[PDB]
Amino acid sequence: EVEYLQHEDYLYRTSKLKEIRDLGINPYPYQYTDCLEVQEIRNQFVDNELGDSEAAFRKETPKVRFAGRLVLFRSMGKNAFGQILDNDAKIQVMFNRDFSAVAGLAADAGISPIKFIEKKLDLGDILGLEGYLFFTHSGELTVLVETVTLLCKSLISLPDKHAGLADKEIRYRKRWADLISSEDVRKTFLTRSRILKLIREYMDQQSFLEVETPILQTVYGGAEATPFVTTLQALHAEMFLRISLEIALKKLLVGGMSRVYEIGKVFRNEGIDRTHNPEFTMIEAYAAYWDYNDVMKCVENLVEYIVRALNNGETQVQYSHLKSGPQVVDFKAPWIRMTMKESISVYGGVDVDLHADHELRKILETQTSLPEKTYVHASRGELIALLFDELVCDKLIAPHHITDHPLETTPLCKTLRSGDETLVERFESFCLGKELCNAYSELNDPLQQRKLLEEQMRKKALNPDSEYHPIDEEFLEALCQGMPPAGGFGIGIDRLVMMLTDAASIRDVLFFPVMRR
Amino acid sequence: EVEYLQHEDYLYRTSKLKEIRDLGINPYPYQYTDCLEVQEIRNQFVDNELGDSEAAFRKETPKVRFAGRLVLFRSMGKNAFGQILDNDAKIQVMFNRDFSAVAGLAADAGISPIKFIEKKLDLGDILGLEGYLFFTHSGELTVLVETVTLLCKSLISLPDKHAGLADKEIRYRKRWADLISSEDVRKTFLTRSRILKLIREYMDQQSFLEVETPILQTVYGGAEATPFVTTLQALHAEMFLRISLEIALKKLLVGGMSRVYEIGKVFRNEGIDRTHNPEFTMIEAYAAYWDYNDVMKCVENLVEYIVRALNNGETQVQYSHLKSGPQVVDFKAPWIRMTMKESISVYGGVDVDLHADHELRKILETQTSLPEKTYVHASRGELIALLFDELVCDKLIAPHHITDHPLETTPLCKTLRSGDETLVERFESFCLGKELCNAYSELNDPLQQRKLLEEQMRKKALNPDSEYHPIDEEFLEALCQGMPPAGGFGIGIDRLVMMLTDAASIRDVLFFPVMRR
Ligand SMILES: Nc1ncnc2c1ncn2[C@@H]1O[C@H](CO)[C@@H](O)[C@H]1O
Ligand SMILES: Nc1ncnc2c1ncn2[C@@H]1O[C@H](CO)[C@@H](O)[C@H]1O
Ligand SMILES: N[C@@H](CCCC[NH3+])C(=O)O
Ligand SMILES: N[C@@H](CCCC[NH3+])C(=O)O
Ligand SMILES: [Cl-]
Ligand code: NA
Ligand code: NA
Repeated sequence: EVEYLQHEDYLYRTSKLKEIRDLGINPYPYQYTDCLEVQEIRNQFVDNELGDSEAAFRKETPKVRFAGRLVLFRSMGKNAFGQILDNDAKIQVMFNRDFSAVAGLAADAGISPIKFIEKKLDLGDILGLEGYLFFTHSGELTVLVETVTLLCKSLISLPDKHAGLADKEIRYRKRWADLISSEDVRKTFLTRSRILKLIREYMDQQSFLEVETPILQTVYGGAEATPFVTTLQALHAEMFLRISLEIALKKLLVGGMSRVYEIGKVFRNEGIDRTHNPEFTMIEAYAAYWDYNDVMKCVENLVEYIVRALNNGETQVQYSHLKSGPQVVDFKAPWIRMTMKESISVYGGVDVDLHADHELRKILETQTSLPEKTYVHASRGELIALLFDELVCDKLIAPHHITDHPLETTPLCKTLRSGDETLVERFESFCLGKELCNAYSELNDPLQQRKLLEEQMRKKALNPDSEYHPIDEEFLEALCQGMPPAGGFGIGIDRLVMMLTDAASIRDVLFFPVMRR
Repeated sequence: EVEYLQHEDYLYRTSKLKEIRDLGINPYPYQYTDCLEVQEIRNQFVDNELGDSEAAFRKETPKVRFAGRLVLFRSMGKNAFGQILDNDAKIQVMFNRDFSAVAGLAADAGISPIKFIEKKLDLGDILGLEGYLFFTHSGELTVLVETVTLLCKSLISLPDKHAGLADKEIRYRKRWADLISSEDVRKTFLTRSRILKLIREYMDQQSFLEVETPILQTVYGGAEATPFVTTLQALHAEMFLRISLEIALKKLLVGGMSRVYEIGKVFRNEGIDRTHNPEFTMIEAYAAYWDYNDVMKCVENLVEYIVRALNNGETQVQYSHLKSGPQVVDFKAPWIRMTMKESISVYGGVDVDLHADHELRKILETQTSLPEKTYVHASRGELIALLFDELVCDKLIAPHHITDHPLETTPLCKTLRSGDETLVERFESFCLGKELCNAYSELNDPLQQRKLLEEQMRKKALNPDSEYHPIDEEFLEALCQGMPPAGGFGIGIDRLVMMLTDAASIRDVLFFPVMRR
């Protein structure tokens, strides 16, 4: 049920439409040409020795044309004052009974321009303003309006400027009301767009080529996640939405492209929380002839570059929403490097290699809240990965690279070049307690790759709930063609944006996050 | 059934893995440090003074490191010559019995470096090369190799050069093989990446902000297309993949963002042909206070800019694949502009407003192959659009903007400012007989918007093949909040890429196009 259709404001505003048309005025006209942005006007004349209001009345000061939403209005008799919001910038306007005209309002109309402005316009209407600049004596840049043009008649009132909890929840769907009302929300989303641009700048300077690969595939992989499934009618075929970019980009390495990246939507059909939306944006990037130590430098340099460009060359950022209180994190490279084992000793208090497997499980029972089913029959590598999750991850506030993970954690990474085949040359980057990056010395031994994908699914099929996952033969054939040694990474871009915009929730960095009905 | 695992060449290549490893050489090593690109090497010394082969043997010429795939090889006794392919650039290599060492091959090994190169390496292997540059007597850039490093032992041969129908059809799946064997394929996809980068540069310069909006939504709209459907588990909810970008971006204009664009995947669950893939890339862009004439200029200027950047300032492009023979088209702005009615006269030979509806029907009956069901009861506006489809569209070879479409073709556009409410301020741009762009003076009268969507719903209720499609109430509520007058366009980027890379099919501009099983 659409409630506003019976609201008093909607009925009152719509009844003005016929009145305005009867005056010969189109309430939804076609353009407003030669229209400067309020912010460009500010930048052009704020540092400038403009006249006072009487100079504007004398038409001696600069004449400007601009447009925006009427967000404040006060009638003062012969004069009226208002505020126009244009694309995150505001400017004061002044209407005068003698000076101001309404476009399309005939001289022999039954209503004066100033009365039209008071009675037929409303807060929320979009207006085109042409007039003369001046400074109030308080220094407020103001426009004496010579001609006002109605550009859009709004039919509901402005949103409440200061949302309580319930209004905020609705504005995650009705995002336009958030963008109208909140300077902070507007700035968050402008910064997000700048971050995406800075990423492309950095990768391009490093000679990576940006590509696109399919979201809809007959397979899925390159991560551990439940997929979305859909039906292609033309071929009467089930398709998956990709859970990662990895396999497709690796095929491009085989194809001879030495440095590729993609910034794209990936889809994981799982739970929704402060750091998880089912549709999210990743960059994956791959450079032939690199290993994971090369990738580590690329990832920290990328993030430092973004932060410096946003914060006047500074590398420190304030984040306010951790349960432990406000933090300052420094993204200056190099970030801290630790092995997973080292991080469990330093932050967890457990030297993993001094304990047998049986002793590790007792620590998990006593020092964590993991259910017995999680660790009762897990392997040594799986137990180490669990100790990290529970005793370490939350403590990684400053930027950390965590290196050398158990082989169990992934089938797509080479093992340690030293010969230790129980650990892989993987790292995950953490900041503010949350995972930010995943990177490998990429596996390109086709026989070893097949064996790990075979051993993975035999283990994955041990759980009766994991959807069966057939081996991606096309990928193995591409590796037989020959993939160069390579180093690759994947960064959750929404999470990066949260850290850099002081966003408490991923819902704050997506225009339209997934919401309950 | 994987055929190559039973092929002789797979046995031959895999059998060398043990032999190479028994010599202490890792066939899949971890990196190749400080590796220059062959293109960068060519840029630096091709147009430069360089020594001859004897200078290289004296180690007086520039020393370089690079890597790539061995794609030609010929032994001449003590010398051997080959070609290395690195990301669409090639360089010749020379090996010599006394000068060239193999990384990790011991002196007391049982095989000589030259014999290892001849016998343990194969075409298709990925090699790291360190050596000295020189020019052959014929002037070809060559590297006398001081050390070769095996970076990847390929287990299958280079792709066959003899393409057929069966061969090239598999290449659309096994794209890595296509990329290795075909310079034209590599250049097509390199050009595609440049086009995307050029679009972003142009749009950014016009002050459009790049945004992302969601692919997965609870509604679909903004085009006439069958959607893909999927299921979001966490909410037990049916979702649609978007069929266009339009509604989400319009909501951002309501929110106060003056100029936005998105380059994103959209999904239309329909048929496959030379200009349709179910997943394709669109740019949509919206500018407040513009109309369709402003957009027309923006579109043709955007495309002219792209063409000039790719073609050293020229605006003419050759396209080879039309049934009418090769064409030259000129993307120079301004493009030809005609109304739909004018184009039916100029190209179709019909002057529509001299004819009654029943004469239009009789023209469709006798001059086209449309089934009678399509026109026997169609409205005048629908008859005009069918006359354009059948008698005009294929003849629009040079770039055209076709303006002022019947109202029936879309519910999202303003009618003509002249007061002719049977036509809308829409244009579609055509080149080489195909639609390139769709653009509007955007409809922002909420009452008129609801009326047109209701009329569409009433019409679709009569077609038993289409399921009920509820009106988007959130979109209508945003329009009530108030959208500025605006102009928007959507361009099919894959079709633009086809036109600028002389691609016969959309399958030639997607790395992994949708393929029958
Ligand atoms: N559902 C999700 N929402 C947001 N970011 C995610 C999600 N799942 C994973 N990520 C991010 O993607 C990266 C690569 O897996 C992770 O390190 C994490 O930052
Ligand atoms: N299935 C498709 N594949 C590729 N491009 C398409 C497809 N459908 C429409 N387009 C492009 O999208 C634009 C907007 O509808 C069209 O002008 C056309 O260029
Ligand atoms: N596909 C990985 C990112 C790249 C990992 C390194 N190859 C992920 O989703 O986590
Ligand atoms: N949504 C349109 C493109 C924009 C049309 C102008 N608002 C389409 O898919 O064709
Ligand atoms: Cl509250
Ligand atoms: Na016929
Ligand atoms: Na129907």
